[PDB]
Amino acid sequence: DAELATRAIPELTKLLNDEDQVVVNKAAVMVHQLSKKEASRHAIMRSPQMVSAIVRTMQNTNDVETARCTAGTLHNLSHHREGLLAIFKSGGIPALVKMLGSPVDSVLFYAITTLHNLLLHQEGAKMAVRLAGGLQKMVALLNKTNVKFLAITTDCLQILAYGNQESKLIILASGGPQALVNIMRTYTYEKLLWTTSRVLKVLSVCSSNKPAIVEAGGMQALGLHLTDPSQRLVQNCLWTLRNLSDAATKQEGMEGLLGTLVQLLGSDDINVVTCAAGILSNLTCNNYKNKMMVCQVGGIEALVRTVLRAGDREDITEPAICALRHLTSRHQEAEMAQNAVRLHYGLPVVVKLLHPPSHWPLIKATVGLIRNLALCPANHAPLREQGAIPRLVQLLVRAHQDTVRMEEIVEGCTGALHILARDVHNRIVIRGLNTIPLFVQLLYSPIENIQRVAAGVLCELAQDKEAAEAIEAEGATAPLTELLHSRNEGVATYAAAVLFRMSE
Ligand SMILES: O=S(=O)(Nc1cccc(-c2ccccn2)c1)c1ccc(Br)cc1
Repeated sequence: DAELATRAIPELTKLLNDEDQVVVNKAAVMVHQLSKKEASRHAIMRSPQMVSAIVRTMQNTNDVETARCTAGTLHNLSHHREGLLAIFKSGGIPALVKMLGSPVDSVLFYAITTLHNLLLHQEGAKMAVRLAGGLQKMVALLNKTNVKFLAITTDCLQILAYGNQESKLIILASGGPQALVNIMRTYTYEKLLWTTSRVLKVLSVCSSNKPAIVEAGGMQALGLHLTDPSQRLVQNCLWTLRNLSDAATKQEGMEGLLGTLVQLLGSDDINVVTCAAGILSNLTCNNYKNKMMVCQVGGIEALVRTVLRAGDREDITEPAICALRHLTSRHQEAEMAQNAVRLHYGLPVVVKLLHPPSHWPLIKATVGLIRNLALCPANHAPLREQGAIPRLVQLLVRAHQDTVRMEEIVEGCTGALHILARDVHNRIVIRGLNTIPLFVQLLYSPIENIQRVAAGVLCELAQDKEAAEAIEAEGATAPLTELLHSRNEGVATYAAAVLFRMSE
């Protein structure tokens, strides 16, 4: 069987080396229609004699029936690791990519099939096509229409992406993302969407290029398939949107995407809820154009319940607590969003997350959220009767006695007593825990924003009579008097307003 070509092989090599571009064309066809034999393709393989001659004849031809059979051999040889090694050694890779510069898809399919098999098999072939300029062509090859073609070209761009930060920018340089997301908002085929998603997912793991797909509409197109029945896909369409969320904060025309996300917060896979609660956190950090869209679709309802699903788990807790904070500061439906937390029974599950086993970053967002919630004074009465002002004042000491920075809490944990002191009974509860020496201690901090919220909870506290008969001791009727000269002005204002309500 195979003992035939094992000696007839060197014959066909010589006739390939000939000059006449007809005694080499149809001669190479003889090699192909023999490669259809798993017994004798082994013989073409085992001896890498013409393995160069096939490669060499490919990039030195002008007839199309040549390349139809020429590269087809290279395909029909990728079926075993034995052959792959020969194709790399024979310099085929910086030549197989030249066939990507053809319109005849019969050549292109046979070509990109080999390049796919090499990457997901042949070691040491990544550095190859990276340098044969194929990163350009593979992108520019995303004009064709044969679903399975673009489903392979996108995958060959995945391996050539997960690795070097430099291989991506070629994709960022020539159409790339704007031609990529086109494959996501025009094609029904499922496998191609998943293959394309891993590309867009990999491209989104460095802030250097994240603001490129977003301007290309990547958030919009990726929002189309969030509901797609292929669950093995949506988990890629989500991790991408979580990384991208640092760019669409200042982007418009993206509304309905949120509406499909706020719904997913009550789904089966706890994975999706986690990434979904994160997608809404960074899509809200400083932008009251998305916020109002989240509220009028029941965002607060969807989040309090989601905060209540887990509780002890913190992968869910942070991006939802840190979300509700964004939906409770500087926007139109502010007061309503501060109300809606209470009506939907939020106050408990919020103050509960102050207590352990919760760790520091969640406690940051929670403390900031309680400052936010206290703006509608209806929220004061429960927080007082919820066991909150204590665990605030202790957390402050936990972050104080040793002075993310604990000082970032000392500010927010005091600045939440300032929006809490605007209620009458809470000023007694603060006064009751015998804390006035600590707020006075804070003023001496020569930092900055800590100066403000310190005097803030004192300025609110001193409106009553007995605070003058208390803060005037301990050592305040002088350090504030040597603070009015502060460069910061809201810091000076507060540092003075205390000094007033003390004389009479
Ligand atoms: O608790 S944070 O959200 N930390 C934190 C940690 C990692 C990332 C970010 C972040 C990334 C992108 C966009 C907004 N945020 C914030 C925070 C908030 C305010 C201040 Br002042 C300091 C830290």
